Amino acid sequence: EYPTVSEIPVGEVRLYQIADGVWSHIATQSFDGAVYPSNGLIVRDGDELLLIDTAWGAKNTAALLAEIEKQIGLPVTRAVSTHFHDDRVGGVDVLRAAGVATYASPSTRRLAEVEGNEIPTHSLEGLSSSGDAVRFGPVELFYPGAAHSTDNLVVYVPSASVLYGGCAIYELSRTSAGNVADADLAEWPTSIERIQQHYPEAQFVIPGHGLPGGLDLLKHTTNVVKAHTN
Ligand SMILES: [Cl-]
Ligand SMILES: [Cl-]
Ligand SMILES: [O-]
Ligand SMILES: [Zn+2]
Ligand SMILES: [Zn+2]
Ligand SMILES: [Zn+2]
Repeated sequence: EYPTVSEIPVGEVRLYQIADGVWSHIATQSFDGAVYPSNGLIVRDGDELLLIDTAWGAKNTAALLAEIEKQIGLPVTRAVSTHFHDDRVGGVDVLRAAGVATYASPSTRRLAEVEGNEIPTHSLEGLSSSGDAVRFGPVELFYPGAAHSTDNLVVYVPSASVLYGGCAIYELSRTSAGNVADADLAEWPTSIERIQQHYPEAQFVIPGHGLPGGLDLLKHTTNVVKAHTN
């Protein structure tokens, strides 16, 4: 059912409808010679769409907009990037050129600028302290603490019980950390426990890369992170 990394040529984007007015978007990218899938989110709000994260690069993000127009046909008016890496902000310039108001926390914008990644235009206030939550149209934005990155946000869709964990949450198929160059390994399990504590009702949990599942993805991620720590 859910699109897998093997089925998506690099440059194409698939959409997966989760609930009324909630989709994930799935793209693939080459990185260090391997191909990785990557997820983002689309949430309807009236006759407009909120986009969560780019599709990992300008070409993919243009394909994303075209797939949204083809399959949904409503305009993306705002976008949120959930941390500063290129699978989250790469494509922000494509969004901006299309008339999308792009958003990220000041921390994400700061880090993207330091790293040389695309910088979302608008700032999300009220998210700088672990445990902070703010409403953003049809979603809630939550800063759980440092994890995969110091700036990573999670997104919750209360109407659909969809928890988008982004890259702080691993799919079950991933049993090793991979790359954690920007991570806070010491804090990551605590940050996951904040997500659990804040969204225990979540039914559909979406990792930054790979297959969705339930809240068991949180304990799974902690297991992997602790094993890597050791
Ligand atoms: Cl704008
Ligand atoms: Cl605006
Ligand atoms: O990432
Ligand atoms: Zn990342
Ligand atoms: Zn604006
Ligand atoms: Zn990622």
